[PDB]
Parts: sequence; C-alpha cells; structure tokens
Amino acid sequence: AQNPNCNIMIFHPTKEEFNDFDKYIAYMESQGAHRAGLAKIIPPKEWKARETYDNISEILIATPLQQVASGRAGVFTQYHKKKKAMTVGEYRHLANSKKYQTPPHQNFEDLERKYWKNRIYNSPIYGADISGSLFDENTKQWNLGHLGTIQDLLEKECGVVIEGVNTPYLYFGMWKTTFAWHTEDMDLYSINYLHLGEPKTWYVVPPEHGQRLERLARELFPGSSRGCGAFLRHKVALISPTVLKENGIPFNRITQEAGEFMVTFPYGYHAGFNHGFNCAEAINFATPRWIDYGKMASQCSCGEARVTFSMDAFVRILQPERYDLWKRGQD
Ligand SMILES: O=C(O)CNC(=O)C(=O)O
Ligand SMILES: [Mg+2]
Ligand code: NI
Ligand SMILES: [Zn+2]
Repeated sequence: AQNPNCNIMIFHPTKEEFNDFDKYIAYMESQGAHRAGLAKIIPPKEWKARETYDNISEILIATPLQQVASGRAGVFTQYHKKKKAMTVGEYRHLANSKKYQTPPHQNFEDLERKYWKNRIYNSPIYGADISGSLFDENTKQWNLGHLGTIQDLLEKECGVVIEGVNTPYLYFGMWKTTFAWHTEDMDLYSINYLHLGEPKTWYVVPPEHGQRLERLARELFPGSSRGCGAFLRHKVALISPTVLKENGIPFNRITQEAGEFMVTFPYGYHAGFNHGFNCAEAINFATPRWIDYGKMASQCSCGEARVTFSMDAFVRILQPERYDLWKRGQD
C-alpha cells in the first residue's frame, strides 16, 4: 500500500507531465497521495497562470463576510456577518490597515501560534465565494476554468445525462480569515490555486479517519450535533491542532504559497487560515474513483447548508433514497 502513514505529498510535474490533468491526478493517486486527503502541486517553472496581477483592483466583492467567532481559542464556531460591497482595491487597503494587517512574526510557525492563540478576539473580513477566474484564456495547462465538468464525468461513468454547470470561485483573504472543518459537497475533490499574496495554512484528516473527526466534533459541539446529523456541512466549526492532538485525531498540516496548487481528495476534511492579503481560485472536480464517495456522502437536510443548483442532480441520481428529505431541506 503506497503512503500508509497518510502524509501530505508534494509533486513537481515537468511541463510534459502538466499537459494531461486527469492522467496526473491518477498518477498522484498511484503513489498514495489521496491517503493524506490533501496534496501540493508545484507547477513547472515554464508555466504561468496569467501575465500579471496588476489589473485586478476593480473586481467587486459584492458581499464581504465578517467572520465572528464564539467559543474558546481552540474550539470555536464562526458566523458570517454580511458587509457592504467593496472592490478588491478597497479590500486590499483594508487588509493592510493597522486593524487587520498581519503582526510581526518570526516565521510560519510563530504566525501559526499567534493565529491559534488570538483568532477568536478578532473578526477578519473574507471575500469568499466570488464566481469568476483569474486564469488567462491562453493558459492551456491546469486552467481551473477549463476543466472537464463533474456532469460530464457522471455521464461518462454512469451513462446518465444531467443538468448543471461547474465554474470556479475566487477567494480574497486577509490575516486570520478562516475556512472551517469540512469536506466538499458530495465529497468531491477540490483544486485550489493561490494566485498572489500571502500564504494559506491547511490542516487535513486522512479520508480513512474522517469519522474520528466527526465523532470528536459531535462531542465538542453537542447542540449543533443534535440539530443536524451532518452539521460539519454548515462549515462553521473550528478545532485547533492542539485539541486534535489531545484527542488522538490523525491529521497533517502544510502551508501553501503563491504559485502553488493544492488538491483535496474525496472525504478529506480540511480547515485553515490566511496569513495576510491573498487571492485564491478553487473549483470542485470528479474522477472515476469519486463515484463511490458521492454515493455514500452525508447530507445536511436541516436547512442550514443550502448549496448550488448543480448538487440537485448529484443527490437525485447517486442518492435517490435521500433525495426527497434533502430537497425539503433545500426548500
Ligand atoms: O481557501 C479557502 O478559503 C477554502 N478552500 C477550500 O476549502 C478548498 O479549496 O477546498
Ligand atoms: Mg480589475
Ligand atoms: Ni474545501
Ligand atoms: Zn444541517
């Protein structure tokens, strides 16, 4: 068995190996990469996503989200308070202001210590979930707006043609902006490219151990757990590495820098934070190996998780028993 300790693997494809996206994912899996739940891919030195980032300031962040925490430093939830629209230039200036800017620090480890000690006492503003792309149309390799669609993968594997579309999303971050513990919708893969700015630290639980994290979360968030049998789908709960270690939960961590891709694998729980002003692009995707995970994925039917148009068909075809209840949740 390849990668039996479920370590995060880092890959350095050549420009020739960067041509065929599906083939390289399958290669990484042949080496055991999926067992960690997360892999890093450093593009060949010849590649670029676009020529420059000098002209992005006029992108609108229609609904910036203020991430307000409740709980204790290592075990907390966040809610998203909607703020007035602002441009990416306005948001960058806000991220760099004395109130929001990254503090002085020694290295990534010191900054991580400071994040876990102090996150809850601040409410950073995240420009998350913005439909769009920063890849140049002429970038032919690993262009997240030109991937094969999940609807096409389902049709190729299973024969059934379904409605829906699959497009990327931009994330503009600042110091302490946070992504809560989650897997993807329908336990899909995700791919995330850090276009510019400061790093993003990730935490991940191996897919084979995801239920260990769920059982801890039910213990740590007992009211949420009674409200919903899949409340991590709400994407609100944070648990620190120290708390994970105290409770014996297997996990790994890694920091992504500008110019690097991360892939999350089906049922790989992940969480993390931004070091300072940055911009990432991410999209979900599927492979043949995903289908079985999609058929078994949990679902939120309490009404909180509320998701995309395209998830309807995935539930309807892969989980017809659950369909009726799930759709009541969505309506
Ligand atoms: O970057 C973020 O805030 C969150 N991203 C993801 O969860 C992902 O790419 O799967
Ligand atoms: Mg612009
Ligand atoms: Ni994710
Ligand atoms: Zn729910």
